[PDB]
Amino acid sequence: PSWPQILGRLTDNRDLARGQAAWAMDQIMTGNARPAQIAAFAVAMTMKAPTADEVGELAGVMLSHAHPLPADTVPDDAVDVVGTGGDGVNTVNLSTMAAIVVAAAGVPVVKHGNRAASSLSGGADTLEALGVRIDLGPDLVARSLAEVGIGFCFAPRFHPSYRHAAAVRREIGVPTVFNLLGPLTNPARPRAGLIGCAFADLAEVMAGVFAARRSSVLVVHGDDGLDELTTTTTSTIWRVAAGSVDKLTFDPAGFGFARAQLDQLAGGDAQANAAAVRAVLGGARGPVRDAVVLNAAGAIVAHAGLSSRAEWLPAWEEGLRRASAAIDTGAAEQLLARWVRFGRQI
Amino acid sequence: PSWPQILGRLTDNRDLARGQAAWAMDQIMTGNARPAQIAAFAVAMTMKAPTADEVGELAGVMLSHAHPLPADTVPDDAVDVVGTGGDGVNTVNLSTMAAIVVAAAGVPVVKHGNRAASSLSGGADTLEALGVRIDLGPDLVARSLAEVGIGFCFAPRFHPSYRHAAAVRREIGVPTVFNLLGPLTNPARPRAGLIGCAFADLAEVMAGVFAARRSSVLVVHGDDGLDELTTTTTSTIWRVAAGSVDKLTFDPAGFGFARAQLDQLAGGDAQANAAAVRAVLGGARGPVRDAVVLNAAGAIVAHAGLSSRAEWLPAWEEGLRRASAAIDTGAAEQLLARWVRFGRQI
Ligand SMILES: O=P(O)(O)OC[C@H]1O[C@H](OP(=O)(O)OP(=O)(O)O)[C@H](O)[C@@H]1O
Ligand SMILES: O=P(O)(O)OC[C@H]1O[C@H](OP(=O)(O)OP(=O)(O)O)[C@H](O)[C@@H]1O
Ligand SMILES: O=C(O)c1ccccc1Cc1ccccc1
Ligand SMILES: O=C(O)c1ccccc1Cc1ccccc1
Ligand SMILES: O=C(O)c1ccccc1Cc1ccccc1
Ligand SMILES: [Mg+2]
Ligand SMILES: [Mg+2]
Ligand SMILES: [Mg+2]
Ligand SMILES: [Mg+2]
Repeated sequence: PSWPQILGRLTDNRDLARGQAAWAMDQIMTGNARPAQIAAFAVAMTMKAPTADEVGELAGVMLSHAHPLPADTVPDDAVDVVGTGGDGVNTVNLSTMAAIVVAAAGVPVVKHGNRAASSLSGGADTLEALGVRIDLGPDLVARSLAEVGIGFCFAPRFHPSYRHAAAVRREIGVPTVFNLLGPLTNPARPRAGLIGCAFADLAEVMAGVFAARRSSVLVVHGDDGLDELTTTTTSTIWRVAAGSVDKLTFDPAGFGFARAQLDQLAGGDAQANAAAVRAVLGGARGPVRDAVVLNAAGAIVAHAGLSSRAEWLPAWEEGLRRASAAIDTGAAEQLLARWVRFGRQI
Repeated sequence: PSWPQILGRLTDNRDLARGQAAWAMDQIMTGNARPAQIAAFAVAMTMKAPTADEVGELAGVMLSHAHPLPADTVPDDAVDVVGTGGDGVNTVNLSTMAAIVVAAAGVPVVKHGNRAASSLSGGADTLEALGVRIDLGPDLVARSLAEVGIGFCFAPRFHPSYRHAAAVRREIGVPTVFNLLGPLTNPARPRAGLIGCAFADLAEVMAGVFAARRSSVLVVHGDDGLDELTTTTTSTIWRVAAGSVDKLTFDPAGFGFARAQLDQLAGGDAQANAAAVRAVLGGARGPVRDAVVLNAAGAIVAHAGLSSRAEWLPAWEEGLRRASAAIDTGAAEQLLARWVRFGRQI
C-alpha cells in the first residue's frame, strides 16, 4: 500500500480495495502522513463518493487508537445524541439539551462531543458554560455515567492522535469525509443513537456504518439543512435496525408540533446558549422546547429499537411522553444540577 | 475569495467563477497557501474535471511570476518540444533529442524542461550528462538561442515560487492538474510547440489553453501511453491552429515507419540515455532514430502552422525530410557540440 496507489485509485474514481482506507487512516493517526497527503486523501475520498465499507474502516481505525472506557462501565443500552455539525446555522445546542432530557428519562447517555468548528457555540462550549466538566478522562466519565446517568466524552481528550487530521480539517475549511467521523467514533461505543448529519448525500453512508455494527440508530437530516430533527419542516430519517437501513420522511406536524421558523431556533455565544438550556429545562414553553422534546423522543425511539418488539408509531408516542415528563417533573433540570455538582466534587 | 469558498465549489462539482483559479494559484505562488490547501486544491480541481479557462488561469499566474527572457530576444516563430512526463514508461528522452534535431533544421527552439519526477532520467538529467548547462538564467538562455539556435529553460531556475506547489506534487504522488502546467508555462512563451501529454483525459484541456493563446501546437498522446508521438501504434493529436482544436489520430505507417515494440524505446539512467542521444546524432539506424525523426517532424509541422497557408500532409513530408537531413548532414551532431561549447565558454 502507498499514497500514490490509494490516491490514484480515488482520483480514477474507483472504490478502494478492502483495507486501503484503514491503512491510510492508520498512517494519518500515527503521525506518518504529510498534511498534503491527509488533505489529498480526505478530498479524493469525498469526491469519489465514500462507501460505508470505507467510512467504516476510517472509524474502526480511530476507535482502535481511542482511549477506551474501563471494562464493564458502559451499559449495554447506552445511547448517544450527536451530529456532524456544519449545517452553517446558528442554532441553540439541540443535541446537548436533548441528551440531558433523555438521561433524565432514565436512558443511560454517553455523549460524544466537541467545541464548535464553524458555529458560535458547540455542545462542549455550552456544557462548559453551564459548569459541566467537559475535560474528564475515561475513569471519571464512567463514574459520571454511573452516578449521574450521563457521561460526556470530549473528542480531543479521547482521540489525541486525530490532531493532524484535525489541523488539516481546519486549514481546508471545506467539509469532507472526515466530518462524518465524530458521530461514528464515540469512544464508549454505545449501541444506540440519534445521529445528526448536515450532508444530505452522506447520511446514507453514515447509516450504513451503523448497520454494519448492528447499532440501533436514527440518522437524521432536517429538510431545512439542520443536522437534527427539525421543527421548521420535514426531516429525512435513515432508520438503522437489525443490520439494515430504510429511508423515511418524518413530519413533526403529524405529532402535533407547530411549524417553527429557523430564526426561532437561533443561537448566540456559549453564554446565550447556556441560558437557552436553563430556560428549556426550567419549563419555558415555545419553539426551543418543542425541538428539544422532538429530538429527545427520537433518541428514546433509537433506544427502544434495541428490542425486536419496537414498533414505530407507538415508540414515538411513548418517547414524546417520556421526554415531556422528564422536563415537566423537573427531573431534567435536577439532573443538570447534579451533573454540575458531580464535576465540582472532583 | 477564500479556500472554503473555492474548495467548496470544486467539491460540489462545479466549474470555478472567472478569476477563482487565478486567486488560488496566486496564493500558492506567493507562499500564502498551507501544504494542505495546495493539495486539496490540486486534487479537487482534477476530480471535478478542469476546464481550459481554469487551467489557463493557473498557467497565466505562473507566467506572471516567472523570470521572463529579455525584451526582443525570442524570435516570433520559436518552438518548444516538451511533455508532461508521467507516462510510467521507461523511454529514451524523445522530446530532448527531437528538440536538438529541430534546432539543427534551423527552427529556433526554446525548450522548457525539468529533471525526472518518476522515470530514470528526464530531459534535464540527460542534457546534464551530455555536458549541456541546464541552469542558465534569462540573459544567457537568450544568448544561447541567438548563438546556438537552442536555449533550455530549467523549470526550477525560472519558476522559483512554484517551490511549495512542487513539494506537494511530489508528496501526493498522484498526477493532478499541476502535472499539466510544465508544458503550459515555458517562460519564453514560444508560440508553437509539440506538446506531449501522458493523461489522455486531460490532453484536450491542454489544447484548449493553447488555443486561447493562439499558439500553433500539436498536443500528442501515443495510444500506447507515451507523452510523445509513438512509433509502436497510433497517436492521438489535438491539433491547435487559428485558435481552434481539431482531434486527429495519427499513424506513422502512413509515412513508411515500421512498427516498433515499446521495449525498443526503453531508456536507462542518464548515462545510458546520453549514449542513445550520441548514437542517434551519429547516424545509428533503428527504432530510436525513427521515433526522434517523427517527433522532430511533428515540432516542425507545429512551426509551419504559424502560417495560415500551411497544409497538413505537405508539412509532414517537409518536416520528415528536414529532420532526417539535419541528422544525416551532421548538423544535429555539430549543434549539440556547439551547445556544449557555448556553456563552457560563459
Ligand atoms: O460548529 P459546527 O461545525 O456547526 O458544530 C456544531 C456542533 O454539532 C456537533 O455537536 P452536537 O450535535 O453534540 O452539538 P449540539 O448540541 O450543538 O447539536 C459538533 O460537535 C458541534 O459542537
Ligand atoms: O519523470 P517523468 O514524470 O516520467 O518525466 C520525464 C521527462 O518528461 C518531461 O520532459 P521532456 O518531455 O522534456 O523529456 P524527454 O526528453 O524525456 O521526452 C519531464 O520534464 C521529464 O524530464
Ligand atoms: O473532526 C471530526 O469530525 C472528529 C473526528 C473524530 C473524532 C472527533 C471529531 C470531533 C467531533 C465529535 C463529535 C461530533 C462532531 C465532531
Ligand atoms: O522542486 C522545485 O523547487 C521546482 C520548482 C519549480 C519548477 C520545478 C521544480 C521541480 C519539480 C520536480 C518534479 C515535479 C515537479 C516540480
Ligand atoms: O510538472 C510540474 O509540476 C511543473 C509545473 C509548472 C512548471 C514546471 C513544472 C516542471 C515541468 C517542466 C516542464 C515539463 C514538465 C514538468
Ligand atoms: Mg447536534
Ligand atoms: Mg446542530
Ligand atoms: Mg517528452
Ligand atoms: Mg516522454
